[PDB]
Amino acid sequence: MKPRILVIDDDSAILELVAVNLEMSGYDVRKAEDGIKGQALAVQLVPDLIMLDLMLPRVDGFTVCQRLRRDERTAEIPVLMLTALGQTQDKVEGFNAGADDYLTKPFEVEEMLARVRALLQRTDSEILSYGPLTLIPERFEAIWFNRTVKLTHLEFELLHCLLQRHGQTVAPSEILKEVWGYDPDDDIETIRVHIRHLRTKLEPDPRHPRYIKTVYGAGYCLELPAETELHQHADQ
DNA sequence: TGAAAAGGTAAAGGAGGTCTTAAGCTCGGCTCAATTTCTCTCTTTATCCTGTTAGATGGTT
Repeated sequence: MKPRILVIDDDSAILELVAVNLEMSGYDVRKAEDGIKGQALAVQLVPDLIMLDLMLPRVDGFTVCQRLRRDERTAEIPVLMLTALGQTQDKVEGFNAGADDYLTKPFEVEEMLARVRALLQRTDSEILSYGPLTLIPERFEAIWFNRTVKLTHLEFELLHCLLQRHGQTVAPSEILKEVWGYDPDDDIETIRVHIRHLRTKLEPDPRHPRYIKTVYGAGYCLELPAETELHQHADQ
């Protein structure tokens, strides 16, 4: 297969330069503009390499790297740190983050490609983020576009179950079995209650839900806009 | 057009986890006698070396 590289950087210009140069080198590149989305993508995709900028918003690059090292699924993924390199203290804190390498900005493209090759020569399953939602399992929270929403455990698990089947209709019996482990024949009415809470937290108008749709006779569907349309929905 | 038939919403109540205090304990620190190691001297043995002037001169079992 083509090696998967995850680039995590809030500088869209650096992110684009890197992505273009890696694609020219034949890799499958994935991009993330912030540390939370980057972490979710790393967990979901298990990329073959992570390039990790230092100064990401809401979550510093060090905390992201440490969390990747704490997850058994990502602990072995090589981390090439992108750093603005200027103070020995960021040096000292990176010395504990478990980074595999550092690359100082500005970098030569050839050096970047050399490091990518060396890390790859050395190395040799749940959707947690789609469009406007990051799910934050560790905190039972959802990032919905740019707002934090606190969820209860059952509401979170229900929303995750729907996210796993984004764009498909999920039957109430499947929700009972997967989230509650209950028999298909138990009362599904309880689910109907908790679904509205998600709408209460997530829809702009709970009476005219746009994203948590009801498929009459079939169940519930989470339909999310593609990332290309997000700019039209945030104002809502 | 009337009528199932499903899907919502707003409660009441419970279930469950998370907080608050009076009772009691026991745990470490602090002091402070009370001592076992340590490290020098200071000896004191433990071990080896050399010499001995009457005369003597072939085995037991």
